[PDB]
Parts: sequence; C-alpha cells; structure tokens
Amino acid sequence: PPIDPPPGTGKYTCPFAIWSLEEVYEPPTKNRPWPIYNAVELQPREFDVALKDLLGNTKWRDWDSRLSYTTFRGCRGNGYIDLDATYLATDQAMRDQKYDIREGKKPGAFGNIERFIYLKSINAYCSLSDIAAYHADGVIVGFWRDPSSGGAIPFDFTKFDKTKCPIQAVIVVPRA
Amino acid sequence: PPIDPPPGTGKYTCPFAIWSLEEVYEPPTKNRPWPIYNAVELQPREFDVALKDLLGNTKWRDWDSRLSYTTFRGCRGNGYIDLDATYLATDQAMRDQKYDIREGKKPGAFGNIERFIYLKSINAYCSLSDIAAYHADGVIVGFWRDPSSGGAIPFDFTKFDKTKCPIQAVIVVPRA
Repeated sequence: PPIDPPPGTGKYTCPFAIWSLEEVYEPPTKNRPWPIYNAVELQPREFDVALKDLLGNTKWRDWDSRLSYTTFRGCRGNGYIDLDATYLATDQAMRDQKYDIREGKKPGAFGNIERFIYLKSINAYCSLSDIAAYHADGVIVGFWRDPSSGGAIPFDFTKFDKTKCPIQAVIVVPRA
Repeated sequence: PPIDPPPGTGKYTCPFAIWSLEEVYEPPTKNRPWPIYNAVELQPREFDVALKDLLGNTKWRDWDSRLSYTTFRGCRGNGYIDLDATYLATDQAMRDQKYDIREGKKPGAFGNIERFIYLKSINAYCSLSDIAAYHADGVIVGFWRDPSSGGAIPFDFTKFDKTKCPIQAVIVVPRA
C-alpha cells in the first residue's frame, strides 16, 4: 500500500517561471539521445498546497549545498523531503527519466538551453537552472511514500523516483 | 531544536509484566561490570498513548526479524519507529547505556536473570525477554526526533539513543 501526502491547507504560486515544452526545437542527436524542446512561458499557476504545509523544523537534506550558506525555515518532514535539483539536471537523470525531465530552449535569440523538471500538479515545466540559481533558494519538495522503514528516506538520491517520491511543489524556502 | 512526539489520543496498558529494579541482588563482578537487580512486579500501568497512535501503514524496521513470519498492522511512521529489542539485551547495549537498561533477577527460585528496558513514561521496567519472546509480537516503539534529514532514520541501530529516539511505549503489534 502507497502512502498519500498529507492534505494541503491552501495554494502556492510557483515563484519561478513556468513553461510548456511540447514543440520539438531539435531532434535527438547521437551524443544527446533526447529532443531539445521549445520552452513556451505560461501564466503563473498554483500548487494545491500552502507554503506553510511544506515547512516545519526538520533540516533539509540540501543534497547540493545550495542551502548551507545561511539559516532557513526547515522542512515539514512527516515524509516531505527536498530533492537534488542539481542532480536532476545531469545527463544521467535525463537518461534515467526516473523523474519526467525535458531539455528546453528558452525564448529569444539568447534563451539558454536548460533542463526542465515536469510538474504534474499544475501540468507545467520549471527550469532547474531557475530553481537552483546561486542564492535563488529554490527547493523541489517531493513526498516520500515507499512504506519501507517506517517511511525512512534512503541516503542516495539515485534511489528516488516519481513513483516513490513524487514532486509536490517547487518553493522558495524563506530565511530564518 | 528537538521535535516533540505527536499527541497521544488515549491510554495503553503495557501488555507485559512491569517491574521495579532498585534493590541490588548482586554487586558488579569483573566480567559483568553492572549490578543484577531484584525485579519486583508492579500492578499494570498505562502509557499516555493509544495503540492506534503508534500504528499506521509503514512497514516496521523489524531489526531482529521477530515480525517477518507473518502479516501485522504497520507502523504510524511520522517519526515513530520500532527499536531493536534483541540488541537492547546485548552486553554492549548494557555497557553503552545509550538507553537505560538494568539487568534483573525475576522473583522466585526459578526466576530467570533477564535484561530490562526502563520506561520513563510510566516509571517502570519491562523484560526484554518477555517482549521479544518467540511469537510474543512485542514491540518497543520509540520516537525519532533528531531533525537531520527531514527526520530520516539512520540504518544502524547503534546510532539510536534515549536522547535522539526515546521509548514512547511497548506494545503487542496486532495481526493484519
């Protein structure tokens, strides 16, 4: 039996640019066995949770140290846990599609080619570069729902996936 | 900041014999640097939780496999986790006093010498042999409250202790 996330107590507006990526900008090359899509900006959307819902006083895993430079309000815990933003951008994360991740070309002559995490909760994509930019304080909160070990969360990110720990929201973790 | 256990929603009568161990039966020998105490039975006492409170549908850690022979109602999770009953009886557990554990002599000519876990919650002791007897289905539910890793629970029992994961109750985990 899978464990459901606790109920949301409100709404949160994804604080980063959100995207549609369905038009293929570039076919799969040999060295890059995936399409680079056309990243089309969408008007803001709301996760079905409140910022308070994902916060609490457990430390974040902070897989990639983006949170170690100062003091932040902690994680709700109870099975909520930040995901490795930086890892999710790697070629391996993309090969594995353990999460749904498309590569995209942002609008404009100078729109960077970036890696986008898919958010089913609002049917949109969010740039991993936007989220994980230096001192952007972006955090991908997933919910761990494998019942093994009283809901205890493995130490290696590679063991995670949309089935076992689906993304619940993307936030900016406030400062404490 | 330490994390408090969630509130109990009732009372549970420790389903095993409970004890006072303050009268020294035997001084510390060289090979056994602890007193063997006199185990005096007390009338039943109640933890400040209900059996339902500690149950849920996360699998138990089942450190010592006493739960692997069949099908049980699962653990509440949210930071609750069974402790290693068998380990807690070892000489190392006793040397370390990571938990409060006294050795005792049960009443009577033929009262076995056993190892007792201390339950602050009701100010009594419970025999680890009673709890962990074959198909007794006894379980020592502690509450994990180290905030590291979104409240994620280490894989090694040796990392546990009364400070980080204090015993909340001792139960008989029903069958599912």
